[PDB]
Amino acid sequence: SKLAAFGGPPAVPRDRRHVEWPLVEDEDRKAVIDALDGAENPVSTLEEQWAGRFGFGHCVAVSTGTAALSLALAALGVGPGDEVIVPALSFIATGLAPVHQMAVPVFADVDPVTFNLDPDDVERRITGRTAAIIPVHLHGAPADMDRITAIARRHGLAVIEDAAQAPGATHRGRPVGGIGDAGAFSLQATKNIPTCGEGGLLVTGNAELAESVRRGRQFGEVIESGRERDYVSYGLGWNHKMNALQAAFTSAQLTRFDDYESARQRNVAAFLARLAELPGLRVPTAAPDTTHAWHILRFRFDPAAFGLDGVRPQALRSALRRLLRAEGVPMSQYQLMPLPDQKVFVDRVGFGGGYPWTVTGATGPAAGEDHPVARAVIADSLTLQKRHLHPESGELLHLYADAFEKVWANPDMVATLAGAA
Amino acid sequence: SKLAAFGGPPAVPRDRRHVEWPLVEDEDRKAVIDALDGENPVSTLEEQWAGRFGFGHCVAVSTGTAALSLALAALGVGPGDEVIVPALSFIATGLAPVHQMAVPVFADVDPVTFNLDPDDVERRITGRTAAIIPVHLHGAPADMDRITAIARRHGLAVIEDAAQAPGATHRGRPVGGIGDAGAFSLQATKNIPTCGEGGLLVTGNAELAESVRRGRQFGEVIESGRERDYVSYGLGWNHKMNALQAAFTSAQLTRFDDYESARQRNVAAFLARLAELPGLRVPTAAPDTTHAWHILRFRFDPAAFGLDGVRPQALRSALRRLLRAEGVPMSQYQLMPLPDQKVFVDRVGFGGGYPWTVTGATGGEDHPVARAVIADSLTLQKRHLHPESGELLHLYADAFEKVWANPDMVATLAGAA
Repeated sequence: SKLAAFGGPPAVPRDRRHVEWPLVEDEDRKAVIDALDGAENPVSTLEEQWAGRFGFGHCVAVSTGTAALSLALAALGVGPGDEVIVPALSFIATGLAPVHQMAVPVFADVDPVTFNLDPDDVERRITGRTAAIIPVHLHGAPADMDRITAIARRHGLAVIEDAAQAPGATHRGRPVGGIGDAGAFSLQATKNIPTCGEGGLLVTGNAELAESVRRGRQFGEVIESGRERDYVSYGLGWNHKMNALQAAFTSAQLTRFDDYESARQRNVAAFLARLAELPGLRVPTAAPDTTHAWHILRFRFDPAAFGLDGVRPQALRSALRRLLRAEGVPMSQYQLMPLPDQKVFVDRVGFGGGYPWTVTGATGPAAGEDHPVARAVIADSLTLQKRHLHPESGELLHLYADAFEKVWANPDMVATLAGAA
Repeated sequence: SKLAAFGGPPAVPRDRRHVEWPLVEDEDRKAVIDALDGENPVSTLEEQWAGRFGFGHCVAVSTGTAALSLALAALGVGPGDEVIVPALSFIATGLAPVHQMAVPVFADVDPVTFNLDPDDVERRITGRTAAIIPVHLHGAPADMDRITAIARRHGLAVIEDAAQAPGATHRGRPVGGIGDAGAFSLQATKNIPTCGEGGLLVTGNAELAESVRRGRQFGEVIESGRERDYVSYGLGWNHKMNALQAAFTSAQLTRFDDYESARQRNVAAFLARLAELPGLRVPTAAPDTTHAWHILRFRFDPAAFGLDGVRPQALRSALRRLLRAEGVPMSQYQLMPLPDQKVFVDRVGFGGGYPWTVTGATGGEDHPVARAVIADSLTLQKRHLHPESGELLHLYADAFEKVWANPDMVATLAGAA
């Protein structure tokens, strides 16, 4: 009954807080060992299975989601002198991928509710140098792909979807990743369809684009089923290969995806339904005609609902974080600043001597407007990560909802803590 | 007995030919499984590797290529800089500068050591040179006396590409630890393998290590203590090593010197037999070094077969054919010097000629020794790495001795259309 922050019993007991993700089964361990003793290519098997499951024409497995993005940019002819529009609220990889291919990232502000890049702001940041847009399906919510693709067609721009956080998500019934020229997925251990470590997938309907990525991931060489390696390279490449063990693991995970996905959708829906009744709590939503993957759950908190007029949203954010964490809900932030505030994008040194910015002459202060929506979202939001992804987390999320309802039953204390902070 | 190529029995029976590499034991399987379900394996490997080879710092990364590029970045090498690399090399050595937006400059190699010739390095230095990447190619330490002297005389950095030479020494010093930094590649094929991909960057300089540590993970500082705040302190990549691969390599490393002992005995006995054959040059460790024997490259003299004035490639092809018929998997390793590769000829790079655009290198055939070595050499890869391959290598020697007992037939093949 009484708040756990002040000695009371926690709404979530300590022995019920731990969640293993990834969820490793014996089938996963066997797949890994089989791949070890099978030194019949797990990587190409995963490529085929991913493409088959999600209806893509081509799938190229690579080291990371970041490499997928950078290799896609290269395949689409993006490089020195080119600008790539990316969201101001994002994982840093989306902003770095352009830099990795010696292009300049340009940051568009996001939507206050979807948290995805605002097509209207995208349009405002187009220049003669713009070559591509990387819409992110942030947190699992598909971006406004109708508007983004329309803008791209008008200005002759490439579109690469960053679907790292949105496997299984759909836009007008279409699998994310297959709407743009190419789509990038990340198979990191924290992801909705994980690998045991690092991995990435690049998908596309374009055979030439796929071949470019296939060569680029292996020093520009052509590696054939059972032909001797001649070390002949056909262009600039990297070592962006995916490990076979990690590929085999992900193939095993895919066999349970549909079941895990069903559980997540049900569990998250029931969780958000309870939190949505709490005043000044905005649960995350899928935009109309899309489905959310629920990789991360971001909640916005309105001070008005606690009669906290004229006090900073950050003060309420802190108060709620302290209270909810004490009850045993591991509420976090995800990104402390918009990407434009990150040192790499402020200093604009890059590889050295200001490159890639030196090419465009964008060494001085950042062109265009600030990003007030990204900043506002960060100011008043907390996130839940990981725990809700496990198919058996139903009871845990029930206890989380207990904790939220409990915190909201003490509005006077919230205001006191927020008033002090 | 008769040559297999003309109907005789192969010197190497087929049931003897296959060699498992990597050599996977139950301890390797357990290490991988323990990694799945779990002292982080990456951190553990870093400590273990630094400890074995006496390095001040070890930073595990995705690949040997990333180790090289991150090292360049840490040493302040980038746009407008040139990096001298060998003309005979795996392509990754030439690409690592490009990946950090610097220009690779190719120096010719020594005809015996196959390593970058300090005499030619000296010629290649310009006002833009910032670093040298000596390769310990095939497992032979480069001339580190002269490479380090050149570097220190000219104010250049040195990054060793030690991918092919783990455990080799130069003046009793483990390779990797002599330059400003050293890079290792972990692959299934390497002397100390991983089950997939991996890389290690070693250095004595703490700040250099920290730079690489940040650079491999988006410029972030990770810790056991604090929650991940996603604050980046500069330009980074995703060049993380996988924990499973790290655990596997840790297990391999504990057995490394046991395997070394067998490997070194086996190769020495093999080369001693071949060294007796006229016109066959066995590979050697240079003075004050040991050889890791990652790849065995042999050069063949046409004069020994009375083929004076005939293209060496003709002898190379005849020997390859006859030896493979005996069951010896003789190969080439690199068909051309790196400068001949399309990436380095075209100089398009990322696009618009970068990185060359910055150095002014937007504008003949060179590197004669690298070409000569490729023209008359064959290699053995993989099979000699296994500790149990002693008898196999003796079968290979039987094959070489058979071929060398039939010089007229070698000459006939070499001279034929």
